[PDB]
Amino acid sequence: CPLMVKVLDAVRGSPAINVAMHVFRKAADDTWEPFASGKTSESGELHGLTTEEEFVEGIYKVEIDTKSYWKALGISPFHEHAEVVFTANDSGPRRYTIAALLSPYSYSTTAVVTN
Amino acid sequence: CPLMVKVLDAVRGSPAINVAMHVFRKAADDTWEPFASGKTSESGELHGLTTEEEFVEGIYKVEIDTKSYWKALGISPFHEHAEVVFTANDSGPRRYTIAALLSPYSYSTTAVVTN
Amino acid sequence: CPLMVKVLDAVRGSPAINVAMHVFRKAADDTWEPFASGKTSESGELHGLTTEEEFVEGIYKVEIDTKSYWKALGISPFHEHAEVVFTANDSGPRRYTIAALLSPYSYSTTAVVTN
Amino acid sequence: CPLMVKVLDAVRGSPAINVAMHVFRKAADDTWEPFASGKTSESGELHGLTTEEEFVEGIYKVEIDTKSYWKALGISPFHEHAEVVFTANDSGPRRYTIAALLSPYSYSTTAVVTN
Repeated sequence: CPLMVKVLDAVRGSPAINVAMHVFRKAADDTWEPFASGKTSESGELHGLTTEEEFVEGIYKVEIDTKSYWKALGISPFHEHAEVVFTANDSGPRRYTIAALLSPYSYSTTAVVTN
Repeated sequence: CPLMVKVLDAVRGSPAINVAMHVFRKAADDTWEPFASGKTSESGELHGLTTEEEFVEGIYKVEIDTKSYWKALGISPFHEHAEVVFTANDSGPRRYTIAALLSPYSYSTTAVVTN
Repeated sequence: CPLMVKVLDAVRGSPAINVAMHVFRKAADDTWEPFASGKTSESGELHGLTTEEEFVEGIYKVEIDTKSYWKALGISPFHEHAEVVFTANDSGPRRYTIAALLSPYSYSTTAVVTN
Repeated sequence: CPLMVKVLDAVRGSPAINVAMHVFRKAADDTWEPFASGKTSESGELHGLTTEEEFVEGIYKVEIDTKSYWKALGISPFHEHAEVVFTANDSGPRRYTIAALLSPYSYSTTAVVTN
């Protein structure tokens, strides 16, 4: 995959399953255009968001609906969502894995960029 | 201080000094209205963003310009910025400390909410 | 304060209050010698562990009893404790702040070192 | 795998490759007995540490030699190593993935416990 997202739940020690997210690409007029979306699987992963041909250099935003996830467990969380905004290489295609670790009042994100 | 932000640098083991950030409040037309801005001090903290009277219920966004911070140190980081989006004061006035821990390819953010 | 520890609770969005910890120093026979202990305050901080004169060069271990903290809240956590092992003062005296962010199945620890 | 470890580098945005670690099991006299060891692969993963039959309930310690990893990149890090101490279910076998995210002055660990 050019772009994969993995989401983990630090309260339960498990993948974060059925988490919805949307991916946007910054349009030339500096507005966010829908690009891809999906929900995580039972492994907490979302694959198949895009293809190499389609995933060109640009500024992308991944918006993860963490609030609905916590509300489903009966927890009132702090964040409205988790956002990850990045430039996809200013030097050609590459493979991006975005990981997100969720708690009700905290999240961390990392990127793994391999070849 | 109804709203304080603290930023740490996980590469150097230091406060993140002179990091710019912008705070926005979601307006009635569902656009982001600029609310406050500033830079962190030598302790990595930004105080004095707002008062109890001005900090009403609403949805707020804190945008931390992490890319300029890393670029000044010679590092091309992954994220364009770190964003924190949250509802504030929906059960009455609270005090919010937002902490952010920065690395070039990862960040964590954590909120402490006191009454 | 040559050595201070701050502990936050990522589930509740609060300082982690009344968390016990034990500090050890590696002795000449390569065993751990008990150095200092205490509990965090209502601000989640533990001050006053040592003085500049007593805090000599060496290898130190901070053991934070996170399991008792979670169990008191009804949660069976993953870790037995959180441990931080580091060399201190090997380039001369420094001030160390150790921060720990706790969730039941995850923790993060971060050091700020100032001269 | 009953027990797998994955290590990521938050400075470079990559798997942490060739990181050495040792696993210990607490002996009945409260001493740490060597149990397994290995180095991470090019994917930052270490598989094949143990088998279901051998991995019985107990207290285990994973000691990750993060200091050698950073020194190989020319960085003087804070921690001597990263330690993860846990009880392997007080209610039978299960599958454990331990993830560790490394920076020079910070690390985070999480556990994913699936069935």
